[PDB]
Formats: sequence, structure tokens, C-alpha cells
Amino acid sequence: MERPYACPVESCDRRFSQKTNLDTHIRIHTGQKPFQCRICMRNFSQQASLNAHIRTHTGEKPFACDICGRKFATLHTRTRHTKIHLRQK
DNA sequence: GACGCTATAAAAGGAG
DNA sequence: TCCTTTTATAGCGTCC
Ligand SMILES: [Zn+2]
Ligand SMILES: [Zn+2]
Ligand SMILES: [Zn+2]
Repeated sequence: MERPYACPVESCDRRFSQKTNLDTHIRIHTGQKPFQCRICMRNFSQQASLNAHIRTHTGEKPFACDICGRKFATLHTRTRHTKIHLRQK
């Protein structure tokens, strides 16, 4: 089976191949946020979101644009940005 | 128009 | 496999 682990909430019913990913997903239903920022004590649903968040404190911007070389704290922001060099206003 | 930021999904790494 | 960590995608909010 491609994606064995199914979500128990009948409304959702999203599928995952890895069990961790299902557990992480069920958390959006339970509202459990096990990842805590040790600076402001805010809780996050994922390690990824906590890590992206820690950068807002440290000011680190590890994502650079290939075209203009401008820096960004997150991958999405960087990727979405790159698309402005391909069009006008 | 742009982008800072959180959410969420999906994949991958590593150890036993 | 279980658990950790990384990579990809979707909006919201706000200032310009
Ligand atoms: Zn669900
Ligand atoms: Zn914090
Ligand atoms: Zn650029």
C-alpha cells in the first residue's frame, strides 16, 4: 500500500506513508505543540516551524537568492521571492 | 508588490 | 521500526 497510515478524523482522512508523519498530523487536530522556543517560550506543532521561528530571534537568514543574492530567513520566502525577477508589476 | 512568519505536508537521515 | 531532522508548499497579515 502506498500510504498505509490514515487519519482517524473522518472529516479529514488524509493519508501518509510514514507513521511519524501521521502522528505529526494528528497534532493539528489535538492542538498539541511539543516544540518549545527557549527564548520566548512559545510552542510549535513541528520542529520545522520552531526552527524557522528561532531565526526571528537570532536574525539568521540562511536562504539566499541566486539572481540578486538577497537573504531570507525561510525557504518559502526565498523561493517565492525569486519569481519576481521573471515578471514585471 | 513584496515579504515576514506560522502551518502544514512530505521526504529523508540515522540508529538499533 | 522509531525517532530526529530536513525540504516543500499554502496562506495570513502588513507595510509599501
Ligand atoms: Zn486529520
Ligand atoms: Zn521564541
Ligand atoms: Zn532576488
